[PDB]
Amino acid sequence: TNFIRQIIDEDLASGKHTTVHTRFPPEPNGYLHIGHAKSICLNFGIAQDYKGQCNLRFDDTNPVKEDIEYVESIKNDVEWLGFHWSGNVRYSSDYFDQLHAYAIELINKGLAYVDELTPEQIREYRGTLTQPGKNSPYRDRSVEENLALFEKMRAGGFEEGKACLRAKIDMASPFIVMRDPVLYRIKFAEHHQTGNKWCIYPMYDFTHCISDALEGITHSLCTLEFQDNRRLYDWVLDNITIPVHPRQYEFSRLNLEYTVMSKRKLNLLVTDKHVEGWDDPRMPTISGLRRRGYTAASIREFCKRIGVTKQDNTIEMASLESCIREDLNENAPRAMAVIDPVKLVIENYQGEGEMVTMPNHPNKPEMGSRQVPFSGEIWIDRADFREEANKQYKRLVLGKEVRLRNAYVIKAERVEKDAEGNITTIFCTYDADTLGVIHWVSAAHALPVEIRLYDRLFSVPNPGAADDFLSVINPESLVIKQGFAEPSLKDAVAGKAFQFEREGYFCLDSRHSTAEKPVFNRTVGLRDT
RNA sequence: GGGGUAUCGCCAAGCGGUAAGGCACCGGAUUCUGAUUCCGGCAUUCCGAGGUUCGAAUCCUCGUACCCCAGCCA
Ligand SMILES: Nc1ncnc2c1ncn2[C@@H]1O[C@H](COP(=O)(O)O)[C@@H](O)[C@H]1O
Repeated sequence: TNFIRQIIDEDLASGKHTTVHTRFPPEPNGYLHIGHAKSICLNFGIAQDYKGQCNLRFDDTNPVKEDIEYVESIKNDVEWLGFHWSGNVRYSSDYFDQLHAYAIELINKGLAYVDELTPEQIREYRGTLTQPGKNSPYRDRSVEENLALFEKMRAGGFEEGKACLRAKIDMASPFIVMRDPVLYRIKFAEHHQTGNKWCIYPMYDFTHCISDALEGITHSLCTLEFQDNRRLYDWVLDNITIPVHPRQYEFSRLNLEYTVMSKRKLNLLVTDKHVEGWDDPRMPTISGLRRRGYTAASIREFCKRIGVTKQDNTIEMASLESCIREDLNENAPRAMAVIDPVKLVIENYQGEGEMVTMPNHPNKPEMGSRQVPFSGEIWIDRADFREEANKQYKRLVLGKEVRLRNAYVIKAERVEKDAEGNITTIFCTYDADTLGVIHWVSAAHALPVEIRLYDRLFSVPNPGAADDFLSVINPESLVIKQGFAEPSLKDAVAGKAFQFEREGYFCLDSRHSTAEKPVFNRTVGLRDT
């Protein structure tokens, strides 16, 4: 439970409401991101818990920043997280003729006027946080003139910025938002839904409360910066003929450590090509987290864990990662792949290679097993051989024996070095009856797999508070390796997370993989203690 | 000037009757993955100071810190 649900239980109990109707209203100017997923879980989760409804409304009031590419991706990510909206997809532009009719009501009541103060001047007249504002010389025009001027606006007779419609409230209110907030501005820009029917567009504050009213939203939930704005929400609805009055409630937004959530900044990363695009596995977008190998059930668990409060907060990645780890430890079929490979040849090996049965899940027999090829020339990962090492080290030192995963206890006998003191092969004996572990891949039957080792995109915990967050990108955000994997990984479907034993959970990247050359993204690494 | 918020390293419950829970961290058991599982350890004290009470993180002062607002953006 959280404060919002306690409000909703009060409301039901008092008979204030009989059904709850919430809504998620993303503006289509970018891809959704883990912050948004907190709002999706909240809004759609309350709806299904209370057997209520939840609407998806595209808050498309600003044409010059929005594009149709984002409306289809947003529907796509909302469904992928596992949620569905009530009825049809709604759009603020559905209400464009309705909002205009309401603007005329406000004009006819003398509670709104066409102002002609330039964009610079309205700021000059607005006052400051300590000094009250002052009235526009245009504030007292006749209802009759305001109607005449607003239709001249609607019919594009005024240039952009040369006129706007404003609410007539109080230029000395301590709420800066109530100092005659603009209701309409002129934008000669094609809107991705209404084409060029309109060249006056409504501002967010006017649109938002009338839309919620029209859809019968019982509780508009949004983030803490809209607390002052609630005053204009209630003022608009108290001054127009509307039969209902939704209440707005605010919870704090999500801040994840080591990433930037503003869509203006994410957009710059994509635009200036510092990431592949919105769904790059380093992006904190929902589609990026999907390509990285996250599961919609892991993000719903994240939502569950981070709480819903009024407290400002920054969650450590350790929480996000904890969630995906728990999911994938349960559900990921195990496999073997070597990321940095050095050859290990068993000289004692008699034969052309056998087959060992490997479990698909070490603690869950139910997930079955597979036959993996064993051989004399295997591949091992570099860090698993040390020529000299102290007792803590339980991998292959040149003096002792290690078990190969699900195969033989081998015993280190002789290294062969590359001229630059590097080593090139290790020579070992194997005990024929032996069934400190290391993973391995039969060189003979190995599949070449590209591996993308992903790391946090930024090197500072709060890259947003930096004078230029771009200069604080982590250059090792992605390091591409070429390794080898057991041939069963030939049947990996994109978006099925494997646990590469003693490395991390990895998933195929449909965007780069092909046949013969797969590309595996590392979702997350194992808890290296 | 106005609107908000203070409980563990990060998050969070608590609604006058004696500080939950999760992540991270530190042990120690068990493991053919330095993983997983188990077991245990994690806030005499709740931003500070003062007052009410039998009893205060909860109530009442009076401070202090931080967040948010001056887009014709949302
Ligand atoms: N970081 C965030 N954490 C939680 N909710 C958010 C966050 N960013 C945006 N939202 C919510 O997402 C919805 C649409 O936001 P927007 O994408 O700015 O139009 C609103 O409910 C916002 O309050």
